[PDB]
Amino acid sequence: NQIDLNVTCRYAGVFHVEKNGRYSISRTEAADLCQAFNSTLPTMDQMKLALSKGFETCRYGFIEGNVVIPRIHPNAICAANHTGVYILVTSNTSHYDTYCFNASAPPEEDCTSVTDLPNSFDGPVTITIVNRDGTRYSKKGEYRTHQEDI
Ligand SMILES: CC(=O)Nc1cccc(F)c1C(=O)O
Repeated sequence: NQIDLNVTCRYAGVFHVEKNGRYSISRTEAADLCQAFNSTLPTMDQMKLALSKGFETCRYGFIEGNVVIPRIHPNAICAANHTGVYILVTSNTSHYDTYCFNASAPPEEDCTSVTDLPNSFDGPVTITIVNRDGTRYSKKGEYRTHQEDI
């Protein structure tokens, strides 16, 4: 019973979380997952400010109200060469990665590693936070409050 959570740098408190190396998070799960990091789904304004500080990914993830990819450099295989906060318009499917916003994070680029999952609750899952530099933090618990996400 294991969950891998790959996390990024935080940019103005915003970060990306990919679960189990594939698009696998529902919108309900995403809010619960961010809550475990004492975070919330970013607003579009928080995500735009993160982008301006250097945040970009090549993965769709939830924010409040939409599924987006923040892009700085045009790349043909990331949001069809678009820049800015690219908003997913048409998709058949519901599972993506998520973005989270931690208001207590530093104001600009924070590329230190994540070393805690501070607000997960008691549970049976071994949750491992995987940083881009490979460093890991694991803890037994749960963060999913909706049974349909389990
Ligand atoms: C203060 C701070 O940087 N908090 C965090 C940001 C992102 C993810 C996290 F788990 C945390 C934390 O509080 O450990």
